[PDB]
Amino acid sequence: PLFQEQMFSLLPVAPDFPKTDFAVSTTTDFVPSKGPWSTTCSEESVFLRSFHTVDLEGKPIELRVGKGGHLYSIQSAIGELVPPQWRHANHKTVSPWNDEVWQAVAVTSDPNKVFVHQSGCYVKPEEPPFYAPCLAQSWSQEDKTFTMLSWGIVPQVTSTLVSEVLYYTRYRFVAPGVVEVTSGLFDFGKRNYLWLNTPWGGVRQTALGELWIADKSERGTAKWLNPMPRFGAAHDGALDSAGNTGGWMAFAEEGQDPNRYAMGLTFGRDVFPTTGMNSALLPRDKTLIRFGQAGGKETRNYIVAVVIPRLGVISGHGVWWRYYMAFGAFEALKKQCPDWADKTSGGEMVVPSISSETRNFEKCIESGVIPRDATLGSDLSRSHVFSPWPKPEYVPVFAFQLKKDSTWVVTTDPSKYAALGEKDSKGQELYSVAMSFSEIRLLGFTSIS
Repeated sequence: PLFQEQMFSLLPVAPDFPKTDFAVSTTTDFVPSKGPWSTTCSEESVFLRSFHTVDLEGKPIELRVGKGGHLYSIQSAIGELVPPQWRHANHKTVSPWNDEVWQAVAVTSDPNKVFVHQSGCYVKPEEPPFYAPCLAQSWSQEDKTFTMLSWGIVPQVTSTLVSEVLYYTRYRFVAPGVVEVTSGLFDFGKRNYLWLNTPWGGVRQTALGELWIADKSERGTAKWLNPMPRFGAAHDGALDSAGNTGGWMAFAEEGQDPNRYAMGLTFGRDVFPTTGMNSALLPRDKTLIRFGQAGGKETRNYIVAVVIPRLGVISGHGVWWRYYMAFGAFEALKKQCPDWADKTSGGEMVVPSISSETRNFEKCIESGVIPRDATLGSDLSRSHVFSPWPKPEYVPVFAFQLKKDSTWVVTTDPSKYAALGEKDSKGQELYSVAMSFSEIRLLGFTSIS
């Protein structure tokens, strides 16, 4: 009870805004999203919980957060705003709500270039999709705040790396049509993940076909990117630094109605305080924003959007990034995005030095969190003490149900139990958490030495 929420004491305190009067309901009972979709995979496999709220005009809108914490569905007044997850001919792998969705990404290159998603895996057409399971979640109706924890997932079913990134996600409905997303990225491994996406995403093109970038010197205005960029051209007109903008971007309907539907995404003007901050968690120049059309309009249906911040994660450390999303009429979205852009900042997820609640392996069994037949992973013992947040040099204590024999094991070494025994064509060890674990549970953190 108190242990479970102390897991979320790692993310920064939510900024204290004066509350507004509007309704928001939440459900974890799956009903099919209408969203016209291009994948036949079961949305129930990725659905975790929905949010029925309103937009800037008081009109209904539904947000569906995936099992890992990613935003994969927006049902607005004009329709779905997340790309339909389209497969190009015989791509031989399908991307079911694990790529073209609003999610956090951590990219490492220490052993090899291995991505880590908040959502899930690319799978074969006949393969059952896999998604990062929700390790812990919490809802507060009075604060309209959803706080959850998940384990990062390498998007390849089999890879050379087991993801060493935990994702702290929070959704705060702060205004009619303004959602606050605070992403927490913690690296509990020994290598680093310097490249981050806070967030990776984009919108469905047939819904919002206009690409707008806020003007640098006129508050509340944006420039229409009429040379409709293409993601991949990169610096060739499909990239801008945060300091060269007004701190936000907009995806508006194709038309001249000033009150057509639009979606706002803030990223700040790169004025967030950097002195007074660990330097290795600022590996890059400044915040980058890449955008543009990908694939065909009526097929891929994806105007890309990604905020690559100046932040990165290293071993035993964690950073955070708080941004905002707006939904509603373009005119009203343009006048309120500036204030939320000035609130977009970030820093390090500092470990709280205050005391915490503690759990044992035996204490997890008596609480029913893990079954009585569970064993320890030979790296643990009864004297080990589980903690809600990663103190310096702490590693997550996992509870795995292996697909090999349905047995339960509690360990902090997921690299041992998902090892496939196969070899990379070069000569590296292959792993797969999707083909090894039936259930993934997090008991907390502890030190091994």
